[PDB]
Amino acid sequence: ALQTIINARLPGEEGLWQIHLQDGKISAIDAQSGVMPITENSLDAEQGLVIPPFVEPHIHLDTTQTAGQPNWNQSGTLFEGIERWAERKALLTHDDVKQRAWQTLKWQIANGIQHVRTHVDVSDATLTALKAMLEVKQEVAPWIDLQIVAFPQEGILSYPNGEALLEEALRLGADVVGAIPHFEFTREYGVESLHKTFALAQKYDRLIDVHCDEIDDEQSRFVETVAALAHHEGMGARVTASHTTAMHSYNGAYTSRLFRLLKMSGINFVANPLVNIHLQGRFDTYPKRRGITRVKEMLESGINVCFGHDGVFDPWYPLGTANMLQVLHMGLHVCQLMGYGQINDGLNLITHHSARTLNLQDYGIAAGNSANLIILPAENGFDALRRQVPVRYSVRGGKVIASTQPAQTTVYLEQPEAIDYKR
Amino acid sequence: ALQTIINARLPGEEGLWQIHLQDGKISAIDAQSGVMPITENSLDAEQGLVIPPFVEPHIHLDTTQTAGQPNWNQSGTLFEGIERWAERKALLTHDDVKQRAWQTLKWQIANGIQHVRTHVDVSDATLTALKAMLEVKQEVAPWIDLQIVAFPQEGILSYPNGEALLEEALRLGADVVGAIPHFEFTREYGVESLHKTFALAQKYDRLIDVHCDEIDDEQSRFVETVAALAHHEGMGARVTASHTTAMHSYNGAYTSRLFRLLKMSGINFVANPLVNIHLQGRFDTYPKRRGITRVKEMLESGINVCFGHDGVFDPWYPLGTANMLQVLHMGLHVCQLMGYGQINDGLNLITHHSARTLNLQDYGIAAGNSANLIILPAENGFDALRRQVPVRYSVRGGKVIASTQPAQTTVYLEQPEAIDYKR
Ligand SMILES: [Fe+3]
Ligand SMILES: [Fe+3]
Ligand SMILES: [Mg+2]
Ligand SMILES: [Mg+2]
Repeated sequence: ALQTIINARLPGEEGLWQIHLQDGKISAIDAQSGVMPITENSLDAEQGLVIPPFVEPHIHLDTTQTAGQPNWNQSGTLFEGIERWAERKALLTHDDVKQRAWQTLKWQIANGIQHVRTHVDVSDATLTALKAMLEVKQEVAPWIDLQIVAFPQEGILSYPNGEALLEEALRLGADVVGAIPHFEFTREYGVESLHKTFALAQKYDRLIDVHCDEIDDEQSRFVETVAALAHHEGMGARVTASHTTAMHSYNGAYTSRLFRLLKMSGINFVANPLVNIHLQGRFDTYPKRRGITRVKEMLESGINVCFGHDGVFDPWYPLGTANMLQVLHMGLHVCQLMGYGQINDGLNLITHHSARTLNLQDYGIAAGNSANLIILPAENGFDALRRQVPVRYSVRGGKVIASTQPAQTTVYLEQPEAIDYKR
Repeated sequence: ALQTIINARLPGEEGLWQIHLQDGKISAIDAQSGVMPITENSLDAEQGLVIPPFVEPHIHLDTTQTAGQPNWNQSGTLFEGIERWAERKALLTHDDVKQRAWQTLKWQIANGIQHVRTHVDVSDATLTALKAMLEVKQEVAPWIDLQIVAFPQEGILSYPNGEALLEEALRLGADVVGAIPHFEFTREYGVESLHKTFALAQKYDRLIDVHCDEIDDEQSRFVETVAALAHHEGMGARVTASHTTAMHSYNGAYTSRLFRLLKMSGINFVANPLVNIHLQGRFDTYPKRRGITRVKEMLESGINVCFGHDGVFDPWYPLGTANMLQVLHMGLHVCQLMGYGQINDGLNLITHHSARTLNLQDYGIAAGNSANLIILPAENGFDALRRQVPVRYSVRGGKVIASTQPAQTTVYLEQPEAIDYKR
């Protein structure tokens, strides 16, 4: 079994490092003064970057892989997506959900993602997708720690037996309580739904992840209730507000007042760049707003924010290969986090910040932690992002669970020349 | 002792007037048909303007005189002001509060101000500034009638034991119950805080003065709850909404609907021109809004509105000499109350309207009232405002408590010439 990871670069650290492994855990981390020779039981990072696993804090594995079945969304609109999904009703079965979820999960494993939080629609009396996902969670456990959010897609108070179904999902094992206040019939139902969500989270000792203010409505401010209730219960770490795209449209004065509460509350924020740029701003003509939450300001204020892919190859987001560096690339551009350091530190948005969002207790390259880490064939975060590098090796429990042999490009000039896109 | 004030001009009245004094009160007011000779026991207004004392309806004596201690606010922003104030923590003691409050109070006495309403931060378990201010109130009583507002700066529901501390402040003697709904974590806490504020005011029979909607947020409408609760309890006269700067950003239709309630409720409004122009509009780039409440429209509608200085020589407002004519000057310009009559009637904003805001029962040049009055070396309100004249004499209880010998300016042309800035 692997005993050491050598010649590793670490974000924010100078030089090369050696990571000693023992019994599936990291036993020690020592600096090197030069390049170490490879040997049996040693995985050579070859001066590449070693980081804890990529994390997917927000994805919908119950709808993934269905784009084009039976028809494609030609307009690319949310409205048509709903219609196209409805046309696939007959195919939505236990086995179908498991098959599609597993397909995307395999892409995630290949992409060095070892932690995934999937929302699952529980506005379904049969709870078909949930029962399927609970089995998938057990099956994929050796490679990915999957969290399931009981997501009341049609509302808690605005859907028949919505609250009862949400609680049933928790009784069946869902890890996180979801909500969607801006989709409830009224602002009052929205606020009330959050009180019910928090009550359930405290009753069952579960995390919370709200689809919060995902709308270009400057009056959608459910985020303040999410943060206030978290602060009141002293449970910020266990709470997440997903999307908050409405924040992109708030006036600056309210946002400034709100930020004090956001920081004090300690709650987490998830932005989903690929989907947000696609679905937001659809009611604008020109100019058209970007519609992503205030990521840059959150980072400047020390508020934990991270990036999710949200949808993969489905009616609402037709693209994706479940690649976090791709999600990061889009987020850095749309959020204008384009300074060298901002780009280089970008990896935090798809690693450490996301681990905090999932309230992970065993994450990071540190002595005592499980030997879960990935190797990127790049010098630093900037380089990894610029070249959209694959994951050379993914290690879990001290064992390699995925590897990618990089593409080899050659140009035939007066003589053949290898091209690696580095200067 | 003084028996008469002669050769006095009165706002809105033609000619000269004689004000007879007896036992510290105004015994009678008679018109003169010409200039009266001076004599023993007569204070000659010298055809200057005589008015009841200037009033300071909104100031923070607990933070006054601290600008630059230990460091100056270089950016001039609210944010830096908070940081600079926090750096002076070690100096905030009982004696320190009394010393600074007294320094500004002396400037106010010199400026003909005999009525002052100071807010005092009660979001402090030790209530240090409040205990100090209660002593100052007793000490300054011979010269100024000081009202103390128990101001829960950090919120009532959003601060630990906020409500208990607010009530404790009232039990200790605070004259007015304060609140700050737009600073509470949520809109719901904001509305609830007002119900609690009104309940306390009725329980202890105290006045109310809310820091209301002091934010450039078109959705901050706590003023409608303040007015509605006042109307419901039939206590408009005892209620004041300070700032309401958000009203500067409301759409006209809502404002028109709101105004009906504001008038019916009978509540008072305080605008703080010097601070509002400085702190509002800070989240705008260009164009930049003025951010003062709808003073002109309130006056046109018969809604009582007046001006306060708010801050004097502190981290949030670095300037000031506690001069009400200076506050008025700024307000007339920013509110565009620049017509001759609007400027001339401006004195009402710093005298009678402010007296109503403080619910004063002994104010005005009228027989039976205490002999509290000031003399301005000017022909009328317009002249006093244009030339920013000092208070020649301040009389309280029929005794002179302050006097200013005017500056003397001379230009040396072919011959020396006295300049008084009059045409
Ligand atoms: Fe989602
Ligand atoms: Fe104030
Ligand atoms: Mg979605
Ligand atoms: Mg203030």
